[PDB]
Amino acid sequence: PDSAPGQAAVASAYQRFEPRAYLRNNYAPPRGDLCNPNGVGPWKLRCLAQTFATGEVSGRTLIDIGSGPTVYQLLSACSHFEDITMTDFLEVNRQELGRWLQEEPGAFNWSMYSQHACLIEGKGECWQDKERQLRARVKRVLPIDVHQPQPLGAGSPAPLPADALVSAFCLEAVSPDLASFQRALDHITTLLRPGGHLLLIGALEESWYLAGEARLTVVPVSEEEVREALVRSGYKVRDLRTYIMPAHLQTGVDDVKGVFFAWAQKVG
Amino acid sequence: ASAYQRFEPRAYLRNNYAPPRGDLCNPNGVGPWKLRCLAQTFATGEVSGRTLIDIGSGPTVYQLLSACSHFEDITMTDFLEVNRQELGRWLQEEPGAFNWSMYSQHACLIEGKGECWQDKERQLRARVKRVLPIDVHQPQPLGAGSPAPLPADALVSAFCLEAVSPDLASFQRALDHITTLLRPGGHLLLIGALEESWYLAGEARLTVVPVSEEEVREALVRSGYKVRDLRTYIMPAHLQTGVDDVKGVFFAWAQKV
Ligand SMILES: Nc1ncnc2c1ncn2[C@@H]1O[C@H](CSCC[C@H](N)C(=O)O)[C@@H](O)[C@H]1O
Ligand SMILES: Nc1ncnc2c1ncn2[C@@H]1O[C@H](CSCC[C@H](N)C(=O)O)[C@@H](O)[C@H]1O
Ligand SMILES: Clc1ncnc2[nH]cnc12
Ligand SMILES: Clc1ncnc2[nH]cnc12
Repeated sequence: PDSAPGQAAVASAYQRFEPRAYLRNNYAPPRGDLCNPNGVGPWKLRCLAQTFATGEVSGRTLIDIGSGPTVYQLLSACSHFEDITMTDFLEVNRQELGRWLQEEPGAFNWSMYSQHACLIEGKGECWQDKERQLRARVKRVLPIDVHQPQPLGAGSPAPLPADALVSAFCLEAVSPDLASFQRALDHITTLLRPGGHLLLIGALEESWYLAGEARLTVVPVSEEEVREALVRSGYKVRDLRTYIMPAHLQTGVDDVKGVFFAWAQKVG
Repeated sequence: ASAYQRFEPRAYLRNNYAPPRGDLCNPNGVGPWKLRCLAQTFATGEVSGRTLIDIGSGPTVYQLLSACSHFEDITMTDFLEVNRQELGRWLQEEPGAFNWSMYSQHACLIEGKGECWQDKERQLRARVKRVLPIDVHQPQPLGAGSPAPLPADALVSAFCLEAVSPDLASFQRALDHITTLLRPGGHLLLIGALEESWYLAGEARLTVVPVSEEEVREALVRSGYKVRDLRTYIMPAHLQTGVDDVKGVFFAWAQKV
């Protein structure tokens, strides 16, 4: 059917997206509380760390899809890829990453996440080295639209196809419905080499979330709907985990019921 | 002992616990080595009990980071009032407190239990019951009727004895004095400078008795200890900074018999 209308609503809504409110909502306490191991923050970092610790996810290049203003999702990844591409639809997010990349004071402070990543990776790495290395390995920050058949545009700067994809809380957060979600997943898959890996983190059964003035509409998906899409896009699912959001972390910034983590390998 | 009246805690903290000696990122540095010695020792599970006294804490807390989860009642001590105030500022989260968070983070890193550094600090602050005056040159270092529970199940002392003693014999007596605070069977974790004769703390120029690993060992034996472990870190050139003339650092794990 028609994708333009729904997508247009999505683009319109996001023009009001406030990175600082989003950061506050999802990455400052209580959700940003890395001290409780039962919290969502540690669960996120744990999924990534353990996945990369298998040694099975490696290569030269990685593309992070819909990075927004966050970098936690690359902390464990950055030791396994020489070349990392970050991306976002919104200029204000790309600028936010720009501040962190220049190590400015005004930048969001990710050091708790960096340290925690060092803690659970168990190699006694200090967090300053971790951060220095991610900053070195991020080779570009690009505009992206996952609804386009070529999400990075034509003749993009990105090394293609990539050995690996990371995407956290993007697809479900920018797709009006499941069909759109599936197509988004189809589009980003054209960027991954056959046999490459996709690490997909996202919200389960979420219909809305706030980022300042902007209230955004999210397609609520289930674990089984996420599995089907991955199969439908040509992936073998290696791992699919579910975190049930505790009530004390359900804060009125959204209606998220849980979080999913998928490690999928593109068939070919 | 009057020289210690000019001892500036911030200058000392700058000299030993800020970069380069303060950089914890390089595993071959003295900071990580010290934390490593403490952690490994406690990780054995052979150093346990209810009460612990830290001897000559100065204005530093790193020496108890790994210890605090093994002892519910902790006593910190120093000869100088200014050092006791500097400790108070960190314990009470006051303004101007020295930031020990790098060390707390590194202890959590080394200990490998998944603990966030804030929990670590929280526990340490909670278990430190009291900060007391002390003088190891006195037969009763803590004085007559101290608030400290005695005898302690364990002692810790870092860079104190050799730094307050003019010579080996004074060093030996100082050790005899603090040994009286320790329950028989108790454990002593002693960390200290090797072959050092002076160091600076702002306007203060302190004298140090230069001691060897073999001298340290013999002293512990003379005081009634069985040396369970004794290691040396040789101070690399890049950490020899004009603040002192230290050659190495010794770590000793001893058990009172
Ligand atoms: N059409 C589109 N194509 C690709 N990314 C988009 C998009 N529309 C919005 N986005 C980005 O999708 C993100 C959802 S928030 C996720 C932020 C980050 N990945 C983290 O894990 O929190 C926002 O940064 C938003 O700007
Ligand atoms: N006569 C005495 N008896 C017990 N402690 C003394 C003393 N004279 C000086 N001290 C304290 O011995 C300490 C030596 S340096 C501080 C060592 C600190 N524990 C750390 O590990 O870096 C100083 O705090 C000093 O004030
Ligand atoms: Cl933990 C969580 N829940 C809902 N939305 C999110 N976006 C990023 N993290 C999120
Ligand atoms: Cl590493 C080191 N060297 C000399 N004196 C010291 N006091 C505390 N740490 C010290």
